[PDB]
Amino acid sequence: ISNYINTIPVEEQPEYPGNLELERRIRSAIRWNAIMTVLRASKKDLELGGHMASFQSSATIYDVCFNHFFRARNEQDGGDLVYFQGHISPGVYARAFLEGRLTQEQLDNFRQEVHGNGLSSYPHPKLMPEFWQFPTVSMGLGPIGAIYQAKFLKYLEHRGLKDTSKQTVYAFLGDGEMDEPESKGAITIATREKLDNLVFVINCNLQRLDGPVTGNGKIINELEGIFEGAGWNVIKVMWGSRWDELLRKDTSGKLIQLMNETVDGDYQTFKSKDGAYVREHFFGKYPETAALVADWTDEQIWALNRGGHDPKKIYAAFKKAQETKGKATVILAHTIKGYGMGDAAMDGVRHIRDRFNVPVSDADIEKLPYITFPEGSEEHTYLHAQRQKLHGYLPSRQPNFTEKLELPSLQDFGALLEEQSKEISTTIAFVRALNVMLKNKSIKDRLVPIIADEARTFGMEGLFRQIGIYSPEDEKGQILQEGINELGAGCSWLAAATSYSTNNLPMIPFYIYYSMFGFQRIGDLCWAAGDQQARGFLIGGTSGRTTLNGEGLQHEDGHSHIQSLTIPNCISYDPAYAYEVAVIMHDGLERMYGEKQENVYYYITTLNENYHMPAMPEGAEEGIRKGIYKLETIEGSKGKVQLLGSGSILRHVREAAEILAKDYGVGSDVYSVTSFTELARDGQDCERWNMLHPLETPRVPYIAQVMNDAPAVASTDYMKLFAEQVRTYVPADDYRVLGTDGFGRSDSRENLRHHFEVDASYVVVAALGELAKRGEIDKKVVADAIAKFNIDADKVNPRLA
Amino acid sequence: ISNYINTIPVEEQPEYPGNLELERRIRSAIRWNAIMTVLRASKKDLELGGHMASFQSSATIYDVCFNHFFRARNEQDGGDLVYFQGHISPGVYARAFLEGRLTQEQLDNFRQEVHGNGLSSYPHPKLMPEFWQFPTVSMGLGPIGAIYQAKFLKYLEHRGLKDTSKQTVYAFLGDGEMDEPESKGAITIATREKLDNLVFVINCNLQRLDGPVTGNGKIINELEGIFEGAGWNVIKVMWGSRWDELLRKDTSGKLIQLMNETVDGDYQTFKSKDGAYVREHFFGKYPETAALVADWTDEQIWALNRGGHDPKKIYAAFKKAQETKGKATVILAHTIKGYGMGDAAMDGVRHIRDRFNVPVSDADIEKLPYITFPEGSEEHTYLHAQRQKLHGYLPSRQPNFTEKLELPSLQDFGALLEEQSKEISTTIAFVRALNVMLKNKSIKDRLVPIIADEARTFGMEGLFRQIGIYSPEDEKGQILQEGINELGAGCSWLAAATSYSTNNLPMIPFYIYYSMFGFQRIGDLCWAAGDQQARGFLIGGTSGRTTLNGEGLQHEDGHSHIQSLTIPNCISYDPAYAYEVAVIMHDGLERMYGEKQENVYYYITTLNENYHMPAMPEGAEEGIRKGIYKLETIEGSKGKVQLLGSGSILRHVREAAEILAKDYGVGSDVYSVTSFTELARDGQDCERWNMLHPLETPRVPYIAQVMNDAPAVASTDYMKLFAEQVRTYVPADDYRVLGTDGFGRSDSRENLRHHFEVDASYVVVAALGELAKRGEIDKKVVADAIAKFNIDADKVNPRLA
Ligand SMILES: Cc1ncc(C[n+]2csc(CCOP(=O)(O)OP(=O)(O)O)c2C)c(N)n1
Ligand SMILES: Cc1ncc(C[n+]2csc(CCOP(=O)(O)OP(=O)(O)O)c2C)c(N)n1
Ligand SMILES: [Mg+2]
Ligand SMILES: [Mg+2]
Repeated sequence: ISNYINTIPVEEQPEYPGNLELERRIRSAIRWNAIMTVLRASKKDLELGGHMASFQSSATIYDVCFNHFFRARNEQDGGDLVYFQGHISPGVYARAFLEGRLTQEQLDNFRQEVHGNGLSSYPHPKLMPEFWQFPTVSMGLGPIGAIYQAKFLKYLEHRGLKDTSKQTVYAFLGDGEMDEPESKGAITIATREKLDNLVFVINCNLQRLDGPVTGNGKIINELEGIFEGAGWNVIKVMWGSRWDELLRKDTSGKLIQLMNETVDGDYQTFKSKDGAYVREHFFGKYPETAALVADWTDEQIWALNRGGHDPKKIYAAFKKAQETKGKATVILAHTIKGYGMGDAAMDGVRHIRDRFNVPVSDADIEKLPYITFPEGSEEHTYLHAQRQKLHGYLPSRQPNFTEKLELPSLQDFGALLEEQSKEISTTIAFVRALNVMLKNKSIKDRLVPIIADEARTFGMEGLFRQIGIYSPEDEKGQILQEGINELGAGCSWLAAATSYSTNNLPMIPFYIYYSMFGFQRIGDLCWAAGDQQARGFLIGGTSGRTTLNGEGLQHEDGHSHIQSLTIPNCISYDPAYAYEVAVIMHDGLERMYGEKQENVYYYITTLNENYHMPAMPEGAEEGIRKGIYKLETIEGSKGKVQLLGSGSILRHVREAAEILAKDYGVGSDVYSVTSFTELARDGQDCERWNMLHPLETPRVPYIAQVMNDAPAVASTDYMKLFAEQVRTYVPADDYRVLGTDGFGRSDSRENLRHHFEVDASYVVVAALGELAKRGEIDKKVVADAIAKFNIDADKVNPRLA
Repeated sequence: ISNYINTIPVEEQPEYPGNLELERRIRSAIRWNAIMTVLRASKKDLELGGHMASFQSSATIYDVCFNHFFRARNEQDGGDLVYFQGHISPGVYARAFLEGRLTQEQLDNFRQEVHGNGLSSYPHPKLMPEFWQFPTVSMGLGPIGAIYQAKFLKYLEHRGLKDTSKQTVYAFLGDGEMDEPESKGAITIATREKLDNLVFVINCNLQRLDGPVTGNGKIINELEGIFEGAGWNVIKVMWGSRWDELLRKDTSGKLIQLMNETVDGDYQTFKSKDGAYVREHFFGKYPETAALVADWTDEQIWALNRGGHDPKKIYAAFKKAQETKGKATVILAHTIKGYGMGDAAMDGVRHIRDRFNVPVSDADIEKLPYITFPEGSEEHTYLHAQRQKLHGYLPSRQPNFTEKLELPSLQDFGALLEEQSKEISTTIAFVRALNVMLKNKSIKDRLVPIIADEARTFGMEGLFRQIGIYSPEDEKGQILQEGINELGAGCSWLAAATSYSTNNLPMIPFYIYYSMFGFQRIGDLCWAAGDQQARGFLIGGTSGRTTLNGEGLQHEDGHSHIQSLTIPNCISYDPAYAYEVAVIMHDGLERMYGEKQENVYYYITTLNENYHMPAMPEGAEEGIRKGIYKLETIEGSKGKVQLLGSGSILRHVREAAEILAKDYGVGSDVYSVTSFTELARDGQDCERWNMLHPLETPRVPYIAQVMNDAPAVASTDYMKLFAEQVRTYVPADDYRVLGTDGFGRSDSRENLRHHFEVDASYVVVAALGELAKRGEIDKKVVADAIAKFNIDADKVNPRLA
């Protein structure tokens, strides 16, 4: 930690290149318009919300960047990737409006988007696909997402895919937000990878929402200490130009001492006082300091500003940042929250009008008018001249990539569609499908396999010799190894999954990890990924409650699919066979990176258990993609049931079908459900359409088109709700669902499958139970089966176990 | 960062207090038993799993701690809180067995616990309620958890609730694990809070699973750099005692330079070599360094040890940490991962027994026998004598607290059961309920309100003046303000929620935050909380997709209940009325902290929307707890339906009921469902039991004892699945569910409820559609309703919007 003063002394401060007066004129108009759209929205009294205080404290920081640093998307690259602080959006809208990119009607529709011509509260690409790029409102996600975006840009350059050398990634953060563990939890990575293309801009106004970050301390010093410790280049923008003279005359070094010794809370109090309270309480601390302002008017004292409000001090920091190589830079900008709002945190509106000399007359002020700059005006000319010199306007977004890829056909996955000689798993099938893709000329180098330390666990070691590990094992290595960092890996996956839009360069990521450490551990990023229109593959390996058998409670995943189904644009599958994995992966590739360019990402749970992999039934392709298909029918004269299974449990329901036929003469229709979720969604869509079209013939859910009315039983390696979600659409009178509800524990797969009551014997008992209720068989028949199969009818519900 | 040598010079370390020779015999027997345990498990060929290499590298560190530092639970406090590294559990089980706390059968049942007398793979209190205490296998969670546990202990002392001054929180971490953002993301608060009762002990063997953490770097230096920068006291345990002579006589300072410049990758290669290699490649780098070992034999050079394996160096570090005040201490212990195994890292184990001189011939080595110390033996006596001096054995856990609390009665919440004067929200109801508890002499001071910055948003700012904010706003403040740090707030919540077991001092936490940032953002911690048997309240404020209307996509929560239902021991509720909030909170209090001491925690979603709060219907209490009750029946001669709602949407379902009655002559039964999830679980439990007892009287789902068979419609502020989960148990032919599937966006509550097709008009159309389907009404009526209510039947599915 250094002295509590600017990192760059005036003598080392470059000359400011812009017209300060004209820029203030433009900046004031932007400030006014941002305040007007929020105030107009609030006038509606519809609890719309929207912030002003924050943007007021950081407007000049952004202004300097828009005028002299921010490079817009161009023919060569996607420009600078700016992670705009979420709640300062009204300022971004205000500027875009001034630039003529947004209309007054859209501003008047701030936070009212349902009808089409509105603006989102925050940066939401899904909602404004041609405007916003990075979802930053969920604090903490922006800093880490930006770190890996910067790393990914280096990756593209190192892999020879794209020269991203002219791009800088800017993460605009708040000091309070740095408390989120993901904000500083990964900063050493930027040092390890020498991310000199990443700039953290922390708005240090010393306050969070309900108070100061650390009133009894100095967060700017805490921030400097840890970022410096993490190897980052730290630039503190503490004081404005007015202080330069005071510090130079400060021969006793007492001013610096006073500055150093004052804590955040104190500084914050002076904030609400006056030029005399300051001189008395701040400067008045030491005669050496009090004597410095002795010859100063209380107004000249109160005129001393924080560095984050001085274009000159701001420019110096961003310039130094862009010059620095070898490591990332963090700019700690000292600002005043709710700057120039005084009374705030029509008299107040008149105050800011006067305060920033806004060109609005007394006659119009009540109309809460938006200000614009006429073509031909100095402000209009300058505003656009600065942007054009920087490649245009930002933020802006391109929803689809331009190139045409020559994707592998399903037949290219032919070997995976055949019966397998060796017993393998769906994970081995996944890796195999990856290899098929690695042979496709068009996308082979666009593939981005991602691992979080463990590769051997997922049988990925074989890929290393083929494509290598990115290690700028060299800068040309293709696989991203992020170590024990699921969030960081997800952020690399996200950068890769959105490269098609950001850099107009489609990249296809495949991140495989322990399924339990997916949505459960990085769920907020997964939701943000949906917002960012990520197109990629998330592979939840070692999935299923009873399949990762020895690991126990914090590893056994019987619910990730319940978490994944909450994301609208995530397509989830739980295949049982290798050929299903092939079909599913081929379809995803086609949908996401083929002509369709569907904004959806995939989640496929794969297993670590080997078993016989049969050949794909001819014509099963569509059913596999839709989520279900009849595997086969077993004859039985004494009854008929329908059996459903997915993942590693399907082969157990298949065994139950043979037992049912063999021991009870009960035949059955056996279905492989590759996706209970896609089926549920299809069912919901049909029922929704039916309800909205009362005069039309009811549409039939696909699952109802595939199944019949015979009593049905479903068993899965996930909690019952996974299969129970399609009940409404199952055309059978009876539908019994078996599942792995309850906490996992360590055992053999056999003991776990019996414990969670999802094995063959339970499926059989469940099937017999429905047939008995129908009078097709006697109840003593099921009571005997229960005894026969060594089933404890009275053991505690596994959910409670 | 400092030189790559021990922090404590030999001339500064204290005399080792223990019997080194006796201690190594005991340590060797533990190492043996740990390996035997894992080897016998693998022999079973059941894919059970289990690690050995990690505990081998940290064995000596734990040994010194067990012999001279770890305080077991005692009459005065819970002893030292040790977050044992998850995968080194076999070593903990090995010592426990040697202490006579575990049986051979139990060791023989390592990772086979489904039938009882077995051992969990990792620290899981839910599975081993009297042994383990803190779930640490999900890496990254142990470190944040520990920081907040230490802070909570300080809190108990400062609040005058318990003298926790004699307790130390030890977090045993892996160096690879430090890559998880949660690992270092919150270390600055240990400095902010001067947590000198916290010790992070990182095993620095330089390797994660599949490779070194930073092959071309120095993680120990990286670690030292950021922790030192964060204000922590860093103690490096680099080299064993054999290095002291070499470092002492090296007047040139070249050995340190060599040590400093050598990277992690090279140090690791040396480990796979021999003395000759080291002499040439390491010492041979410089003449001065070559000269230090020139008079040494290759064997003597090969014997040079890493500090973390030297009891004297280890002891010095822990003793010094014990003396450090004002801040937390990190011990960076340098170790060898595949430490004795060497070649490994049933007879090849004779190499391990040889090197550690284990008493067992190669004749009984294939039998993999366990080693025990007979009562009276020098080893047995020393083992127990050391533990007795430290108050006993650990880990150990007490499942229930001993004291009896005088909980508030439901009557105490009587004001909340009456009709409210003004329109309030369920969040205002929650705060009012908290106030009732705050008047209870028994639990008022055991309450732990927790917020993450935002308090005003949740109307919590009023308790700020009565009970204060913890700020060691003073050291007696009751409210924990954790800033913008949901994970941290969650860890404080967990520490509080488990104080009943850890310190035999029940504390009742109430953590309120934006519901979207609950399970979605800290879901892995929530799962671990269940594992840790947390008893507390999670309050998801500003919940419901359409109710936090202006916030949009990353804030509008219509799925947290779908995430919360995946946790076995989390009880979820979505109340609509203030009296329901009261009944639920009181019941939760009684269940968790009353004589029942139920191991469950609560999740209640509350709202920021004000509306009329009616009085509780007489006798509705049990129904509120169970999940559903009939609000009222509206008469109608033209038809009859059932209408269900929860949270903010219930009042719109009631409006629909009036419309149907008044405009269409359709009568109805209106139900408020406080918990669709609890109703679903009850139904699942009933059918499970039923099918398991086929000849017995069938149990009827609670929801089927409330609803009848008229066509039903349900609507809530959550995705359809939240209400559809009870389908199987609804005693009706038609059960139409409306929901908020799809990403959120900004608009008025009205516009959002129409967009998400969940408002009164949609409920009416859904109900009429069901009747038309039964011919009880013309389809034209439904079509005209759709027209009247301005419903766009061809609007895109909200899930896809
Ligand atoms: C994960 C998450 N938690 C909470 C919030 C709610 N929130 C909005 S603004 C705010 C405080 C902002 O403080 P800071 O990050 O210091 O930025 P400032 O507005 O002062 O520039 C909070 C907590 C959020 N957006 N995301
Ligand atoms: C969140 C999480 N991700 C992955 C794993 C799987 N895992 C088990 S051991 C291991 C590596 C451990 O390395 P380190 O933390 O350096 O400890 P060491 O075993 O070397 O002492 C990993 C990634 C886990 N337990 N938790
Ligand atoms: Mg701030
Ligand atoms: Mg390690």
